Amino acid sequence: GSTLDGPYQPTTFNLPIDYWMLIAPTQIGRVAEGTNTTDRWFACVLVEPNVQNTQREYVLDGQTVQLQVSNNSSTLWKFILFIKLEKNGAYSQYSTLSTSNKLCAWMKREGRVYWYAGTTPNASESYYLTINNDNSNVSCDAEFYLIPRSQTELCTQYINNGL
Ligand SMILES: CC(=O)N[C@H]1[C@@H](O[C@H]2[C@@H](O)[C@@H](CO)O[C@H](O)[C@@H]2O[C@@H]2O[C@@H](C)[C@@H](O)[C@@H](O)[C@@H]2O)O[C@H](CO)[C@H](O)[C@@H]1O
Repeated sequence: GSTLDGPYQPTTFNLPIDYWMLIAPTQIGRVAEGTNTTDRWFACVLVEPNVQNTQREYVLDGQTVQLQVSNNSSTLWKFILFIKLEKNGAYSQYSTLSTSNKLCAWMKREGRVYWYAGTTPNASESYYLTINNDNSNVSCDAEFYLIPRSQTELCTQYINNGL
């Protein structure tokens, strides 16, 4: 089988730059979040297949918020990437990953957070947000793995085909 660095237990830590954090939730709902503490608070949530347009509650940056979500796929899971731009602001939707594999991944590099988006088996690191803070903490509700940038091809393989 594939050999990855992990699984690590859910935690909050200063994710080092140039590593994919491949997150592997077992449950729907909040999966992970992070912030530069100044102008980006980002979060991903997992939605099961066959979910009509609805409002669900998530606890993001410690606060209970209602967010509009949907997943019209009969078979694919969906990660949704939400971001708020100021401490007291509301989250907007920026990207999604529709997947048969239930894995998502992000990396801190070049002052950005890169994120795998699209639909498996053709998801790719096509989305990013700007954080300009290499010491931005991430918190995770799921087990996760770390993959060096030199193995981006493997991260892409895992996102799209599973471990
Ligand atoms: C939420 C956030 O932090 N956005 C950054 C980010 O914005 C980029 C980025 O999301 C890429 C990902 O593929 O898509 C765009 O390029 C986006 O830029 C924004 O949209 C485009 C079309 C332009 O109008 C651009 O001016 C705009 O910023 O990176 C940029 C810098 O490259 C900003 O830092 C955003 O705030």
